[PDB]
Amino acid sequence: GEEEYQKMLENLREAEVKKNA
Repeated sequence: GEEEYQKMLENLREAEVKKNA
């Protein structure tokens, strides 16, 4: 669960970067 949440978080907070990408 923790692993699934972390690996998903690295992509969630990154999902915002799409604009700045």
